Amino acid sequence: KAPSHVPFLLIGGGTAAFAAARSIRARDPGARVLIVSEDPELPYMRPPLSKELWFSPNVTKTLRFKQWNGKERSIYFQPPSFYVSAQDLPHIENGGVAVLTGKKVVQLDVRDNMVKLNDGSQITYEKCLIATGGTPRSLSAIDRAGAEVKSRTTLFRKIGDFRSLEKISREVKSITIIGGGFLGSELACALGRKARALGTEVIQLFPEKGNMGKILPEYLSNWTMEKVRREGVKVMPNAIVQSVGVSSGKLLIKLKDGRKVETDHIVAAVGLEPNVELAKTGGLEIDSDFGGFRVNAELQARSNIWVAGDAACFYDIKLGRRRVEHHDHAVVSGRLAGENMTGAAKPYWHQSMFWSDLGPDVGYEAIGLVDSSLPTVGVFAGKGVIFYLRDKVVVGIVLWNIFNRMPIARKIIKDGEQHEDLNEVAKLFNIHVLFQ
Ligand SMILES: Cc1cc2nc3c(=O)[nH]c(=O)nc-3n(C[C@H](O)[C@H](O)[C@H](O)COP(=O)(O)OP(=O)(O)OC[C@H]3O[C@@H](n4cnc5c(N)ncnc54)[C@H](O)[C@@H]3O)c2cc1C
Ligand SMILES: COc1cccc2c(N)ccnc12
Repeated sequence: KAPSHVPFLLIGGGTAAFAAARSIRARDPGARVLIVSEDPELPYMRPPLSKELWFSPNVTKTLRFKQWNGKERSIYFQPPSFYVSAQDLPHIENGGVAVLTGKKVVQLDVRDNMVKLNDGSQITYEKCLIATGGTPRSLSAIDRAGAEVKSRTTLFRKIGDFRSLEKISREVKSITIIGGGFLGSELACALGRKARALGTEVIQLFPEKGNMGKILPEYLSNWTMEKVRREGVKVMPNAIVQSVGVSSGKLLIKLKDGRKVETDHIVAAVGLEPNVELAKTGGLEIDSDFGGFRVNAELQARSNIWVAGDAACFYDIKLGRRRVEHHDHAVVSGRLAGENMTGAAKPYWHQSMFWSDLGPDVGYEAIGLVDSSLPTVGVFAGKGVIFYLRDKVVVGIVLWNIFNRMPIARKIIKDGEQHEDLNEVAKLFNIHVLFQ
């Protein structure tokens, strides 16, 4: 099935690989691009899996969702009509994009520009993109809890996880979310709405003092926690899981502070591990500080190999070495890698943006280096802007309920100016003052 040689080989069938395939086709008319994806599904966007897909009857089957504005769209980047078969890819006139699903690259030979698949098939390439993303992390407490507890714990990542958890939300009475990040908070709000109509229970616990405590300042993290609680969620901050067992058929969670939580199903949203397995056979460098494949500003690792997406630890000429795990970063970095695979030699320059929605009432947008450990200055009026500072310069911005102004935030971080009064900068976001 898989051809023996392909000009462009994209490893992984996710957001970064699809953006690169589109970029290659637009930069090199007639290009022949092969995507090798271990998932049986075609490339699809994941943000809807924890948001729009939950705010709707046949969605689990159609996988179509209504944006907050109303326009309906599919979760897949393109219908199967957009793609060509891997068998006909070398022969179709003016080429195309093919996806080899259900196949995993298990070995990478950088010297001979060759990969070996899980079925023994070997494919030679001229240009290669590694876009393997990552796999959800699991807490050690669940790992030493036995098959019973582990069979009742969901690692939310793929379309299959959305379907399995959606079915469980209609069968069990209590679901517990372990994780205070954006994923855990969005799932809490989503399951919260589901539970308000079915009269069930949703619990979210995490070690921080409030939701997204590692991202937003304390005063805003606490505000967000109250918003999640008002969505029908029992939020337990300052909770460190000590052990997990079964008691009376239900899962029993023991916290390091003595508290106990009884539930029927657990959803662990506790971060991501970059998929760097191919670094061994390929002799590729892994970044010790951020994880992932270490690449340069052009996202290049070796002469004919690039890395994009969650798995790429790259050099930001403006902000320093980073590894970003955002949907728009996978699109931007994937688009950039695609251009550099066709001879662009362009560095990461256009800063990708981040967003999060906790329902159609609360909305976040972020750009740059956003970390609660950095010094912050917030200007609010409901809504506001939070500046993240380093060396008296704005390196990150979080827009709270402020939309259609990301270009202004991007320009601020690019100019790298030392602003005397951040209140005047807040006026740029139509805001007319806290610190941490
Ligand atoms: C539920 C959910 C909600 C999200 N919501 C948001 C949001 O609201 N805003 C936001 O900014 N970001 C969000 N994100 C993050 C965003 O989806 C990720 O940053 C993005 O999907 C990363 O794209 P990627 O191509 O780097 O990796 P992935 O999307 O993980 O794609 C990698 C693909 O490659 C496959 N693969 C891995 N190794 C191999 C191999 N050796 N051979 C073949 N195939 C392989 C993997 O199975 C996977 O199919 C969300 C993520 C999830 C899971
Ligand atoms: C770090 O980026 C992410 C990774 C995984 C999930 C999400 C999510 N649900 C919302 C926003 N960002 C996410």
